[PDB]
Amino acid sequence: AFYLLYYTAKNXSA
Amino acid sequence: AFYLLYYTAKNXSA
Repeated sequence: AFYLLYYTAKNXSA
Repeated sequence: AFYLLYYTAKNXSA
């Protein structure tokens, strides 16, 4: 699985 | 700071 976490303002396990 | 982090096998701020 692809795990993605991000923080841009805004905070995103397939 | 902003950031993105990811994990798949691969493992990636301002």
